Amino acid sequence: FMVSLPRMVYPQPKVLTPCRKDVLVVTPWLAPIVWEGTFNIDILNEQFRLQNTTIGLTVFAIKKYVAFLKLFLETAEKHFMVGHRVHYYVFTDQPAAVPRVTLGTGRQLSVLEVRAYSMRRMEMISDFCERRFLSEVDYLVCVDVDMEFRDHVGVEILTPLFGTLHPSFYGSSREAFTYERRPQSQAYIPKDEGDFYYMGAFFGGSVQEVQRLTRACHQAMMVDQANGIEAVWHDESHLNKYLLRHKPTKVLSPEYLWDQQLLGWPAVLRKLRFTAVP
Amino acid sequence: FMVSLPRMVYPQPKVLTPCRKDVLVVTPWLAPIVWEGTFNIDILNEQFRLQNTTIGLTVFAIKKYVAFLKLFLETAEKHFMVGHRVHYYVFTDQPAAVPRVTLGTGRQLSVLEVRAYSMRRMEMISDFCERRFLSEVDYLVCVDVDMEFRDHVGVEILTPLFGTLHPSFYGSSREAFTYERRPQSQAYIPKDEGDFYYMGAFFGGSVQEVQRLTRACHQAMMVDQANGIEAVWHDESHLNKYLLRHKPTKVLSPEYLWDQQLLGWPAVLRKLRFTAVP
Ligand SMILES: O=c1ccn([C@@H]2O[C@H](COP(=O)(O)OP(=O)(O)C[C@H]3O[C@H](CO)[C@H](O)[C@H](O)[C@H]3O)[C@@H](O)[C@H]2O)c(=O)[nH]1
Ligand SMILES: O=c1ccn([C@@H]2O[C@H](COP(=O)(O)OP(=O)(O)C[C@H]3O[C@H](CO)[C@H](O)[C@H](O)[C@H]3O)[C@@H](O)[C@H]2O)c(=O)[nH]1
Ligand SMILES: [Mn+2]
Ligand SMILES: [Mn+2]
Repeated sequence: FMVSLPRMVYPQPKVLTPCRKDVLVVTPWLAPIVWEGTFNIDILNEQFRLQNTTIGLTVFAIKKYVAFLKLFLETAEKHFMVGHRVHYYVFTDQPAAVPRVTLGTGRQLSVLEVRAYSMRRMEMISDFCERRFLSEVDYLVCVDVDMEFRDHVGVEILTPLFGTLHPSFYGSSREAFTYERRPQSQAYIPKDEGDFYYMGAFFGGSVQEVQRLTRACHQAMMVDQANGIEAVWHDESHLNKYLLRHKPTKVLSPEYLWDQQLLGWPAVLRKLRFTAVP
Repeated sequence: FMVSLPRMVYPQPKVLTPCRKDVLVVTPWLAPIVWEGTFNIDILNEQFRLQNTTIGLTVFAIKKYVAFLKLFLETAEKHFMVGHRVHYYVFTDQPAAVPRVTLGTGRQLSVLEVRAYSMRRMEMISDFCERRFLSEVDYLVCVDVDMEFRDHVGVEILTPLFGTLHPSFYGSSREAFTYERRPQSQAYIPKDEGDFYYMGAFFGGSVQEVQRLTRACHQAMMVDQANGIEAVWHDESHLNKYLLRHKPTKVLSPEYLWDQQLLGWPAVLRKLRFTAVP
C-alpha cells in the first residue's frame, strides 16, 4: 500500500514542451531512458522514502581490484542513494584489505568472502546470496569496482529491471554492437536483432528480477562451458541476451557509466555520474 | 514469471533520435506519456499475450445513455485490445435495452443491473464488484459510454495506474485547470499544485490499483456529501485529487480522449483513437 504524497510546489510539466529534444527518453516498449532533465528528484525521493526503500549495492573486489574500494565507497557515500537506506555487499578474496570507510546514517556494509579464480559474479549474486538479499533489501544494484561516483545516482534508477547503455555504443548501429555472434553460444544474437548494447558494469532491479537475471545468465554460462565456448564479453554477453529477451523496465543513459579519458564530455551528457577509474 | 520473447525483427531504437520531439513523452516521475510513435505495438503485444492478459472494460449506460451502447461496443470490437482477452461489464438500469453485439473470439460481455439516480460509478466499481474483478481480469479500464473508438486502443495503455489528459487542458497552465478550488472539499487542489488535468472518461490500471482509486474517491465523495458540498466536476474532481497524490504509472495523451467537433484535428495528434459522440 502506497500512502499519499504530501503537498509539493514544483514546476508544472507542460505536454507541449519536451524536457529533452536531443535524445530518446522512452524505449519502444515504454521504458523510461533516464537522462538529466527527465525527472524531478524531489517527487521520486518522496515516493521511494514513503516506501522506506532499501537499496543493496553489490561489488566484487578480487585480487588487485581491492585497491579500488576506498574511492568507490567514499564516493558512493557522497552520491549514491543519499537519504535512503543502503546496504553494501562487498565480495572479496581479501576481507582484511577492505578499507575502513565512514558511512552516513542508515547505511551498512557487509564483507563477504569468496574464492579467487567469468561465472563468479552471476553465480554469487544468484545461488549463494538469494535468501540474504530477499530478507534485507528491496532493490539490488550490481556494479564494477574500478569506478567512482562523481554526481547524483539515486532512486530515479529504481524499477523492476534495468540495464545501462554502454558508453562506446549508444550512438552505434546494432550490427556494430559487440554481441556474441557465434550461433553455438547461448548468448548468440544475430545481426538483425538487438535494441541496445548494455554494459555489464551497472545493472539491477528488484531482488526478484535480479535473481531471475543472474540465475538465467549463470545457467546459460554453464551450458556454454559444457559446450566448450566462452562468450566474447563473458557475463556481459549473457546480460545482453537476457535483456533482449526480457526487456528492462528502465534504461540508464551513459551519464550512469562513462569513461572521460576515452570519451571526453559530450554536450549530450549534462552530468557524468559514475565513471571509470584509470 | 515472464517467459522469453521470441526472436523479432524490427527497427533499432536510436538513442540520439527521439521518436517525438514535439511533445513530452515522459512525466517528471518517469511515467511514459503514450503518444503515437513512442511504442512498438508488436513488442507490447508479445509481452502482454505471453502473460495471457485479460482486460476488463467497465461502462455505465443509465437512462437515455443506453442509446450510445451499440456504437460504443461495435467500435470497441474493431479497435479495443483486439487479439487479447476482453471482458465488458455494462452497468445499466435497463438490461433489456443493451444491444445484441457480435463479439470476436476471447471476448465476453456481462450485463450488470444497477439502480438509476455522482457517487454511483466509483462506489459500483469498488464496493459491489471488488471480488468479481479480482477473479476475472488483470486490468480494469473505466470509460464513458458517449464515445466511439476510431483507431487502435491497445495494451500500450496497460500499467498499474493510468489517467488520460483531458483534451481541453493539455496545453493549459495549471491555474486554468478546473480542479475543485474550495478548501472545504476533499477534492481541493490549490492554484500552485497539479501536474495535469485528467478526464474522468478514461482511467484504469491493475484491478488492485483501480479498486484503491475508486474506494478512495468514493470515501472522499461521502465526506463531501456529509459536509454539504459537491465538487465542481463530481467524480472527476476526486479522480484529479487522487492522481495528484498517487502518481499514475502511465499517462495517456489526448489521442485517447478527443472531441473532434469541439477541437478539430491538430497536427500534434497523429491518431484520434477514442472520441466523443455528438
Ligand atoms: O581481477 C579481477 C577482475 C575483475 N574483477 C571484478 O570484475 C569487474 C569487471 O572486470 P573489469 O572492470 O576488469 O572489466 P572491464 O574491462 O571494465 C569490461 C568493460 O570494458 C571492456 C574493455 O576493457 C569492454 O568495453 C566491455 O564491454 C566492458 O564491459 C571489476 O570491476 C571487478 O569488480 C575483480 O574484482 N578482480
Ligand atoms: O444520465 C446519465 C448520465 C451519465 N451517465 C454515465 O456517466 C458518464 C459521464 O457522464 P457524461 O458523459 O454526461 O459526462 P461529460 O459531459 O462527458 C463530462 C465531460 O465533459 C464536461 C463538459 O460537458 C467537462 O469537460 C468534464 O471535464 C468532462 O469530464 C456517461 O458517459 C455515462 O457513462 C449515464 O449513463 N447516464
Ligand atoms: Mn570495469
Ligand atoms: Mn462523456
